[PDB]
Amino acid sequence: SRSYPCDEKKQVIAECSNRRLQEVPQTVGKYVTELDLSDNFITHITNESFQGLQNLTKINLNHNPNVGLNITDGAFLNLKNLRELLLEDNQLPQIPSGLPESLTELSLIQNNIYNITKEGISRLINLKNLYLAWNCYFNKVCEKTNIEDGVFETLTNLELLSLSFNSLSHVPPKLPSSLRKLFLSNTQIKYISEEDFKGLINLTLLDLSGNCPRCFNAPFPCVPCDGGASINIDRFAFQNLTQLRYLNLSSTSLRKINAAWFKNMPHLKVLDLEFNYLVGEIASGAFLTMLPRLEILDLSFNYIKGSYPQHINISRNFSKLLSLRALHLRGYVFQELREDDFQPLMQLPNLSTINLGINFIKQIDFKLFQNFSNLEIIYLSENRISPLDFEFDPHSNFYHFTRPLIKPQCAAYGKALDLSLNSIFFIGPNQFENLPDIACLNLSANSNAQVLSGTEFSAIPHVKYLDLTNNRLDFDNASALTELSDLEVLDLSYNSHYFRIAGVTHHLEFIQNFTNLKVLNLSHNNIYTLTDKYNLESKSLVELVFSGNRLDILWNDDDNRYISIFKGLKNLTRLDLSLNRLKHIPNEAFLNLPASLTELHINDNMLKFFNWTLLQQFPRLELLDLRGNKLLFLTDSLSDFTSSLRTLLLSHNRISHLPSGFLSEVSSLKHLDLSSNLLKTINKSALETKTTTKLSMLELHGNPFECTCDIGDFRRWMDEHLNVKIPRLVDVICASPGDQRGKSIVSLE
Amino acid sequence: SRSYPCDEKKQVIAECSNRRLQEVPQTVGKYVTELDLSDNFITHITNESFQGLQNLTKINLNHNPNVGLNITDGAFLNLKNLRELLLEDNQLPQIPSGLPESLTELSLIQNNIYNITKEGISRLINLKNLYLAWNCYFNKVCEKTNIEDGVFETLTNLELLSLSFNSLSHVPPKLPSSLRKLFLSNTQIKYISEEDFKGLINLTLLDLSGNCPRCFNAPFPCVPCDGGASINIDRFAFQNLTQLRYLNLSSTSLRKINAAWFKNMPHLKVLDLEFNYLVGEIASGAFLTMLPRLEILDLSFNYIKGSYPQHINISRNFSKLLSLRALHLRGYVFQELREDDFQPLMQLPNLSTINLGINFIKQIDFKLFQNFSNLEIIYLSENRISPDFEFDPHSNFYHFTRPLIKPQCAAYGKALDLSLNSIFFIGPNQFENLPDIACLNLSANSNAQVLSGTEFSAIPHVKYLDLTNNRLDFDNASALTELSDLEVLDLSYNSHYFRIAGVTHHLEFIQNFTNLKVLNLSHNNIYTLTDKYNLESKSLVELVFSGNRLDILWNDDDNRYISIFKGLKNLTRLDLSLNRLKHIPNEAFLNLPASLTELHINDNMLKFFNWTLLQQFPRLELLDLRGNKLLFLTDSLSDFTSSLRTLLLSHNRISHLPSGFLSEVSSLKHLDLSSNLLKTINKSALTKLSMLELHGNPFECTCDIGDFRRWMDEHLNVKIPRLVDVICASPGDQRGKSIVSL
Ligand SMILES: *[C@@H]1O[C@H](CO)[C@@H](O[C@@H]2O[C@H](CO)[C@@H](O[C@@H]3O[C@H](CO)[C@@H](O)[C@H](O)[C@@H]3O)[C@H](O)[C@H]2NC(C)=O)[C@H](O)[C@H]1NC(C)=O
Ligand SMILES: *[C@@H]1O[C@H](CO)[C@@H](O[C@@H]2O[C@H](CO)[C@@H](O[C@@H]3O[C@H](CO)[C@@H](O)[C@H](O)[C@@H]3O)[C@H](O)[C@H]2NC(C)=O)[C@H](O)[C@H]1NC(C)=O
Ligand SMILES: *[C@@H]1O[C@H](CO)[C@@H](O[C@@H]2O[C@H](CO)[C@@H](O[C@@H]3O[C@H](CO)[C@@H](O)[C@H](O)[C@@H]3O)[C@H](O)[C@H]2NC(C)=O)[C@H](O)[C@H]1NC(C)=O
Ligand SMILES: *[C@@H]1O[C@H](CO)[C@@H](O[C@@H]2O[C@H](CO)[C@@H](O[C@@H]3O[C@H](CO)[C@@H](O)[C@H](O)[C@@H]3O)[C@H](O)[C@H]2NC(C)=O)[C@H](O)[C@H]1NC(C)=O
Ligand SMILES: *[C@@H]1O[C@H](CO)[C@@H](O[C@@H]2O[C@H](CO)[C@@H](O)[C@H](O)[C@H]2NC(C)=O)[C@H](O)[C@H]1NC(C)=O
Ligand SMILES: *[C@@H]1O[C@H](CO)[C@@H](O[C@@H]2O[C@H](CO)[C@@H](O)[C@H](O)[C@H]2NC(C)=O)[C@H](O)[C@H]1NC(C)=O
Ligand SMILES: CCCCCc1cc2c(CCCCN)cccc2nc1N
Ligand SMILES: CCCCCc1cc2c(CCCCN)cccc2nc1N
Ligand SMILES: *[C@@H]1O[C@H](CO)[C@@H](O)[C@H](O)[C@H]1NC(C)=O
Ligand SMILES: *[C@@H]1O[C@H](CO)[C@@H](O)[C@H](O)[C@H]1NC(C)=O
Ligand SMILES: *[C@@H]1O[C@H](CO)[C@@H](O)[C@H](O)[C@H]1NC(C)=O
Ligand SMILES: *[C@@H]1O[C@H](CO)[C@@H](O)[C@H](O)[C@H]1NC(C)=O
Ligand SMILES: *[C@@H]1O[C@H](CO)[C@@H](O)[C@H](O)[C@H]1NC(C)=O
Repeated sequence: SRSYPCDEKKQVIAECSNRRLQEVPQTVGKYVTELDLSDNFITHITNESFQGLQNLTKINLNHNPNVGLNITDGAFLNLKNLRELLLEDNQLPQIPSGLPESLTELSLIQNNIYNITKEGISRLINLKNLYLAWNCYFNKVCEKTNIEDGVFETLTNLELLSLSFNSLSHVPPKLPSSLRKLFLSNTQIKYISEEDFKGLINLTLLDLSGNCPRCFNAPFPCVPCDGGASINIDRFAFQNLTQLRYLNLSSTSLRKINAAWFKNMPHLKVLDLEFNYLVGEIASGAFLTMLPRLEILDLSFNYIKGSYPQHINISRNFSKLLSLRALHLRGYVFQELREDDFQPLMQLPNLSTINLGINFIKQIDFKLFQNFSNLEIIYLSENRISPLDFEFDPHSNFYHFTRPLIKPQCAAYGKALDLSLNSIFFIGPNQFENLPDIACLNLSANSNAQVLSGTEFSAIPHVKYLDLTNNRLDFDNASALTELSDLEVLDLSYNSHYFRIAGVTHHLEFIQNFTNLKVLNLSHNNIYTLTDKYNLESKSLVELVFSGNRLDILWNDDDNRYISIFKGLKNLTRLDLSLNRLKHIPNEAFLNLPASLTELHINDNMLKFFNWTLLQQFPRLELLDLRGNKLLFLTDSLSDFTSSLRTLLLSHNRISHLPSGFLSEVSSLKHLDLSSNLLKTINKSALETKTTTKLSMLELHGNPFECTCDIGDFRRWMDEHLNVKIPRLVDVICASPGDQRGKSIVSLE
Repeated sequence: SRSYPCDEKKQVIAECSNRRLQEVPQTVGKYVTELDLSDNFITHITNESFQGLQNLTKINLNHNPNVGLNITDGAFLNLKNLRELLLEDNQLPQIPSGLPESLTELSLIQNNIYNITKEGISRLINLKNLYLAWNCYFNKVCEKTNIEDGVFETLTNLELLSLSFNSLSHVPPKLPSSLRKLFLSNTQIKYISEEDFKGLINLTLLDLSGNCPRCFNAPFPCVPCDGGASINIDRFAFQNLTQLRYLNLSSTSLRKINAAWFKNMPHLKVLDLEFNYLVGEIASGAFLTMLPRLEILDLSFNYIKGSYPQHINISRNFSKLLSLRALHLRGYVFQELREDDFQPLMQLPNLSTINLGINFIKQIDFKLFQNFSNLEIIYLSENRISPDFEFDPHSNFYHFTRPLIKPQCAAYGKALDLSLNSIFFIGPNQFENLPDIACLNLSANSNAQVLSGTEFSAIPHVKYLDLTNNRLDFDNASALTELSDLEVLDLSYNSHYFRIAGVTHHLEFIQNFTNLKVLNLSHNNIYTLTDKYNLESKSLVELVFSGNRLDILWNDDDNRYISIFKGLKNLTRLDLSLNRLKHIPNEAFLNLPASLTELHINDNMLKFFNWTLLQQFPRLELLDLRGNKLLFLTDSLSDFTSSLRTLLLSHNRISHLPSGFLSEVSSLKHLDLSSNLLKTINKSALTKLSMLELHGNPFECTCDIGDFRRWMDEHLNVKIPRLVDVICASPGDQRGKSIVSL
């Protein structure tokens, strides 16, 4: 039977999140092994709350109540199989007493716990991972964290322990030697002694970041060690961490890096040294000799304040980082990159990524990149290159964003060069001389206003994916970009600047001159007028994104010119016409859409009416997205007009009535979205059929249902069609009558 | 009493526009002089739609039924004072028969009327103006316009006649010589004979634009005359048009201008010559010696296709344009503008606007603007300088009629607009040799620099500075301080660097201006600042801070911005819209300046509001909390303020109005409670009140509402806009109805 109020499934997982629930549901399936109740309004947990759910291994209770959680002594003690328990963001004032001995993972991130004690933790001898971070931090009103001596030593299976963003003052003593990962970032620990990590011969991660932070231009309330001194690490603090892979020392105000810290640290993979004062060490770097297995090195944001050196000064000793794959030098800040300045990097056999974002670089000697063994990612974004509930996510890196530097879709094609966010307002004849064979290029947001004529990319003719978004291109020549015969993806989003001017020219004819162009983005260009050729044409093109233009104007009733604007795109399967302010589509215009389409989006327009008949012309059409329009009526004979349609999206429309058979007219329909509409009911007329329906999803939330015996039939139909998934029954709600107002439609008797 | 469904006044005008009306309503005030039914769903009009309203001078039925309008003969012919009748955009297939003799103003703009007959027109002998434009145009399905011979010679009081955007072929013969203004744009009239206008000796305006149009890059379906040829104007076509003030020959494919066309028209004020092929004529141009009283000349978009000349070629004969005030030369298209290129224009005494928009100029000798008599507006926007229906039938078709520079900037003095170029930084000499610019636009140049107190030294008297839509690097606390007279600064849309935590953002310079009055930091995405976390000014009167991240700046774990605005000691107007505020910390709200009269926190996400804090804002007059998620109102409003005249609360979630909220609301004139969740209004809640807005609420229309219905009827001094939209949610029988209809 239809579970409630949780969406249940096998993988047995109850998904009961974000549901305005005020108590723990007692109507949960008893085979459930994992239960997600995050983001609810639950305020009390007692021993009665999971009475029948003894089969539970995982409970999530983060963010309860959503806009503190009173949990009773021993409330979960009976859950003999409970292993993972998530209590984040719950204003707990202490570790709840009497937690079950069977727990392996516990997270108390983002509470008010300032006392960690034997009574709460020491019995939990099976803990693999303990998360206690972010309980006292910044200007939060909270106390220094008291850690009862030995609380952790009974935890002889503890693999992870995280205490970051608490005021600790010292590494706690008596840590179990089972530790693999220790996070102590922003714990206000000024000094590290030789005893602090003495027996942690299995550690692979240590995070001492944010202790003695560098506070200039801090995006948070930041207090430095006195005088802005550096963290102080004893020469022997890492003597026995021979398993260390990851070390984070970002924002510890280091001027000097002791080579001997790495003496017995032969597996170090990742060394994070952001937001220190290391410009000097970058020019000498004894320590670099100690790290020939290091793969990622991050020296970002060590700029000296107020200084703008002509050049970056990299020590010869970078040449010893022989396993280096990625070097991050954001925010060093310098004027000019010369070939000689990167000599020490040129022979590193596996250095694939070099990242120079946000250095305010004015000039680069591009030929230098050829001399490298094999750069795959040249990231120069954000420079000054001109022509030739709570703010921070406690589960993320705090000092840098973790997404890929270049979109993967682009980088897969080959070597990439990103010059986004510079002032390259114009591509000169030699701008791309001496580059490697670039497959992926990003020039987004250079305020580029030029006329691309067919020669500007000649020096790098094999670009397969080109990003020219957020420029101001002047499409005044029909040969534009044609020197890129291999081109497969082209993004021209956000170049409206000239497109919006009726009087200037707009030539899109070059689209035809490409044999392998598969994807094209013309979104948010405000396209309403083109010169000479009113048609887009390509034999290769599979996908055109045309959202945010003015098809309203292009297909107005007094203008025939653009009636076939898309017909010439013979191979097209995917078309996005969202955000074109369409009030009505002329039938000839619609019939002139490519018959090859499988996926058509006309969402978020203003359609009042949709000629359904016209689907006869679209035999391969699988998906149709009309969400967010003004639609009033559905055709009563839809199966007459398509037999390919698998997905139909109609949410946020003005449909108040279904025609008979609709749900069974189908017949390839598997997903039908009728949410946020005006349906007051579903009559048995719509439920009639002679055929087996194959519908697997039907979306109904957001409809103002009439909750009387007048709706029993649909309710019946729901019981007799468990196979049809219907999401968020708690949101499929009665508008009326009074007694029923607010309840799910599934819970009226 | 309360009019329904219209909104009546003597300021005697019944505003009945856009109220979803199915037919002309019987319930209009009998003393109404002007009635606006435009944008309703009316489909039929007859001899008894207006029966009681014999005192009506104006009717507006434009755009009905709003998504054809059947009008019977004589439907209107009882209305004996009826002077102005607007019937635009109604799908009328013929002029209606039986219109009153009394008519002076008739618009039938945008219908389906292709016969202009004596039957419809000739009896209307008092017509002053007749609009018939846009009935057959572009690829519309429509027929050539048949104009019955002499149809207009009955109309011997006719002042303006408009026939644009109709297929005419020839100027109609037999036109009343009462005409001052004749609009024949886009009427396919390829030939202008000596006879066509000979009679009309009182013409002040003639529009022959778009006949033999220049079709390259047309924003509409465009049919050139054959071989793209020029309109044919006969030597003596304008011989007797001695009163002409306005002449529009835009897009008539002229290559040559006959100087003697202007011989007998020495009072010509405004001459429009856009979208022609007049580059040759611009360089030589006899006709320029024949325009002694001309004020406005537009020669925009005469570019030669494919052409990119080094310099503009301006005939010496421009020096005869002695009364010239404005010269428009958009889209001529040339590379460089030199001093010697503009010598002919320099001695003109009243030339105050030069417009060089959209010319693709790469370089400019700025010193030349100085040697002019008195430029007030130097407009160079959009260049390449480095360091139902589409068109409105009531606007000009070839250009925009908005001012070039915002008048709030131009008022201060000589203005220079370099917007939408590529001046990505301001070098040390960018502004040498300029006039004393008072108003300066640099919007949208992708400017990435660190302004530092010296970049505007050469034009230190700027008072309104627009740097919107750049990417400024605010890394120096002396930024802009050279402009000590600055009164307006617009830094909207420079979020490029603000959005990056790791770069610095210095906003200290604000305090360093003694006369800064208005500052706009909107849509900068500001969530972090460097060293100085506070904005301060002793002068600043207004700060716009919408589109930033006060949700972050005032979040609970950070105290640093708790006083971000308090040092704006003089501030009366503050705008914190669009800052994603879920809540505002009490101390933060208390630290907003005490001198505030006007505060907007609209379009945020506020779930609650501490009304008690208003006790500390003794001058606050307007409080604007629209578009939030507020769930409740204080019952104790009179205790927290005695200043507030306007309170705006639409688009929230308030479901109960507190007792003593109307009966006590001591200073409060205007209360906008529309689009909330009110289901009824308790008699407990029932005043300096004059406006009260309630549309959009889901009212239960069952008895009591009645007490409130009473209330309305008893205080009519409380205006309640949009009675038609104050609509019942329940029960089923009332669903569509105004609460007032029960
Ligand atoms: C200092 O540097 C260390 C090592 O680079 C950073 O450690 C990484 O911290 C992140 C953020 O918590 C961890 O990400 C999370 O991992 C889990 C487990 O797979 C995943 O479920 C989450 O969605 C999230 O990705 C990351 O695993 C961890 N790295 C390793 C190797 O364990 C640390 O965050 C840095 N400290 C600060 C304050 O930035
Ligand atoms: C301009 O248009 C293109 C084409 O739509 C946009 O690129 C496409 O973006 C979609 C995301 O909407 C990508 O699909 C996603 O791929 C991931 C990766 O495996 C998958 O996990 C997601 O569920 C989703 O399917 C698609 O890969 C991507 N295509 C390409 C060629 O990059 C582009 O983002 C648009 N540009 C702008 C500026 O908005
Ligand atoms: C060709 O040039 C002529 C002369 O400049 C243009 O004349 C102007 O046309 C506009 C648009 O109809 C008139 O504006 C309207 O005037 C009324 C009256 O006050 C006002 O209520 C409207 O809202 C609108 O402003 C304007 O008065 C008229 N100029 C004169 C002196 O009568 C004409 O539009 C041009 N033709 C084309 C096709 O662009
Ligand atoms: C940045 O903020 C300033 C100040 O708010 C904005 O300029 C102001 O814009 C308003 C319109 O929102 C102007 O008010 C209008 O004035 C006219 C003219 O008398 C009146 O008819 C209108 O009803 C309204 O009151 C205001 O004068 C103008 N202020 C100044 C000093 O120019 C500005 O638009 C904002 N910038 C951007 C890019 O959004
Ligand atoms: C090209 O550069 C632009 C600017 O860096 C990239 O845009 C960013 O992309 C990520 C992922 O989509 C977004 O989260 C950021 O919002 C974008 N920044 C801006 C300013 O828009 C773009 O992704 C890069 N393109 C490729 C193909 O790698
Ligand atoms: C400075 O230049 C910009 C760009 O030309 C002007 O912005 C236009 O202003 C009008 C009237 O407010 C708007 O309707 C347009 O949409 C604006 N265009 C753009 C691209 O933003 C701006 O008004 C000019 N500033 C001054 C002070 O005159
Ligand atoms: C890496 C972040 C550096 C932020 C400070 C900062 C430094 C800048 C520099 C380097 C320091 C020069 C100071 N005169 C040059 C140009 C623009 C500069 N803009 C900035 N916002
Ligand atoms: C004023 C409208 C002119 C539109 C055509 C147009 C012409 C342009 C020119 C002049 C044409 C020269 C062709 N090499 C130069 C630079 C950019 C140009 N960009 C354009 N969009
Ligand atoms: C397009 O650009 C090429 C290269 O500049 C040029 O030779 C060709 O003339 C251009 N096309 C047009 C129509 O100007
Ligand atoms: C049609 O699309 C397929 C798949 O992308 C592609 O392989 C083929 O090149 C396309 N057809 C043409 C004529 O380019
Ligand atoms: C759909 O379009 C066809 C022809 O293009 C037309 O005959 C039919 O009337 C239209 N149907 C609807 C319901 O508008
Ligand atoms: C601001 O710029 C000025 C002049 O360009 C320079 O003298 C001054 O040092 C700058 N201030 C800072 C803190 O860099
Ligand atoms: C405060 O505002 C008023 C209005 O502009 C102004 O007259 C006064 O000078 C300002 N105060 C100061 C100290 O500038």
